[PDB]
Amino acid sequence: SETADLKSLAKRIYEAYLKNFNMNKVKARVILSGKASNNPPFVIHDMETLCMAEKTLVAIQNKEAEVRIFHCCQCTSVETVTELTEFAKAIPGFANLDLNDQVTLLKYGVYEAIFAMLSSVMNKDGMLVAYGNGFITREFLKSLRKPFCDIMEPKFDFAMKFNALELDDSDISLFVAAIICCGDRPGLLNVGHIEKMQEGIVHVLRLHLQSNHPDDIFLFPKLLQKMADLRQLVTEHAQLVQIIKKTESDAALHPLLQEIYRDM
Amino acid sequence: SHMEDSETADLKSLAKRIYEAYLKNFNMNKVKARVILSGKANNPPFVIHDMETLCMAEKTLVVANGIQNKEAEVRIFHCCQCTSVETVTELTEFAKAIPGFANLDLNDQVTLLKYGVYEAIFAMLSSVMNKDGMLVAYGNGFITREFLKSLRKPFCDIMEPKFDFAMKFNALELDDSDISLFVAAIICCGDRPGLLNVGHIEKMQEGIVHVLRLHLQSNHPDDIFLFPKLLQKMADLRQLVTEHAQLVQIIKKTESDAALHPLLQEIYRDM
Ligand SMILES: Cc1ccc(OC(=O)N(CC(=O)O)Cc2cccc(OCc3nc(-c4ccc(Cl)cc4)oc3C)c2)cc1
Ligand SMILES: Cc1ccc(OC(=O)N(CC(=O)O)Cc2cccc(OCc3nc(-c4ccc(Cl)cc4)oc3C)c2)cc1
Repeated sequence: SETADLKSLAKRIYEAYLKNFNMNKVKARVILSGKASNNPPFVIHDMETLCMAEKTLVAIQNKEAEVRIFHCCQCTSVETVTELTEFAKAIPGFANLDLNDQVTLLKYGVYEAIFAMLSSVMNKDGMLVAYGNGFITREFLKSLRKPFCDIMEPKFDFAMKFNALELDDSDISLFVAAIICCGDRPGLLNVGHIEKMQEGIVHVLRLHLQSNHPDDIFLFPKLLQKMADLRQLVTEHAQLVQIIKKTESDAALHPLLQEIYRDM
Repeated sequence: SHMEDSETADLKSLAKRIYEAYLKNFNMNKVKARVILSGKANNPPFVIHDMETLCMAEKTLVVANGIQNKEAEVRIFHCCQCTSVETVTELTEFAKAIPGFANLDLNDQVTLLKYGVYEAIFAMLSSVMNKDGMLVAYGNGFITREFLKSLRKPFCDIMEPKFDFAMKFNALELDDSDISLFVAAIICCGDRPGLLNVGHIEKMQEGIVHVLRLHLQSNHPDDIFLFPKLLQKMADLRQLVTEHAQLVQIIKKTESDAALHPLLQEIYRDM
């Protein structure tokens, strides 16, 4: 056989994902379903609960509510960018790429990966925040003033469709690997090397989905559509963040994130 | 002499709480407005100075698809009502945060805001005005004084008196900590008609005016006559609002396609 070398590569990527991401789907669903070791998450559903959560659950406070949330979200994405970087290094072959291509892959890959994985902590009612110890409601976010109320809703729309696919962490680990090792990105020096790397990852992904989800043999095609959906979601997100930058006085953007967004 | 006693600590505490309520409840304040107006903000506000720039700004800064085919004068009137309705909501929340206000009879709270909101609106509107124009659309737009004057009657006559007031008001060089107190004093006014317990409001007023006087002396120790100058401004604001109500009534009775927001009609009712 020649399928053992791929089933091996699958486990290895899955192990790198388990090692590198504090939050994952199994952990999130244990919390969301109420099967946690201790207490249910603190629900942030209004201005009073937000203030409570700010003092109690996370380590600025002077600003408008919308800006304070915005800053909190940037703290989370900066954390996830770091985790993704480490995960990428642990993907067999990624470290052998041209140094600049490695940077370009992560620059253009991270937000697609972020929103794919964020789905794991989202349900129709809201999402986990503060290391799984908080839950901010979807309707609270929608009750904020424009343009802040428009930011997360499209992510909820994506997540609900993404979550309908009922992927587990073994599936998501490979999907995220496929997102990062993508030959389509602009400014790539060695596209050939990346295309071949991608070919390997997408092959293990298809095979893994076929073994793990025999009840839907067309899950792989469905995931490829979600991949296209993610690019558009990220394009839109970049636009929205730039509107906040061009119209909002007290809303600052973390310098690492400024750099990621730069020259998209 | 002597260390500060608990009485002045209490007055200082009240001034601080009111100032805090003001920063919390008004997105646009004087410091922020002056940063934009002095060009130290970065995206320059869109300048509205003619019919073409008005059309462009309606496409980018507002989304009223119901006003698209109306006369420019009327479209602007509609946009101004959107802003005023927003400020009336902000003022209500600000008022509920003024210590003592929540303890007033409930009907008196609504009466104070009814007769107090437009004086407060035009006082605060001075913060977003200079001699050439005013910030609109949350600081993202700037409509020129000249353009407003170029509109047909009665529409050209509405904003100009406000610009005239603002120029005089702004020459006082008040900051937000002064203005928050001024607005608190406008709202908590015993001389409004139809109050159920005037005595209660007079006691509240007296307290706020005292804090205002002392804050002004501490914040502007160079200008001891600032407090009486502000009392004069309070009278000028009352007259400005009477004039505005009248001008709006002219539009109401004479204009074919100029409608009034239902909340605004209620405010203007029996003034
Ligand atoms: C209002 C608003 C503004 C911007 C938003 O989006 C972002 O800035 N980013 C970030 C980026 O673009 O890089 C996208 C993003 C990435 C990863 C996670 C994320 O959401 C995490 C989150 N965390 C909180 C939160 C945490 C603690 C408290 Cl006390 C309250 C809320 O709320 C939310 C939605 C958002 C979201 C909401
Ligand atoms: C022509 C005209 C008619 C009536 C006006 O006055 C009012 O309707 N009101 C309201 C009331 O009496 O309740 C007074 C008022 C209160 C608060 C703010 C305010 O002006 C804000 C403003 N906003 C615009 C504007 C915004 C976006 C675009 Cl695209 C174009 C213009 O222009 C202006 C002067 C006016 C002003 C101009």
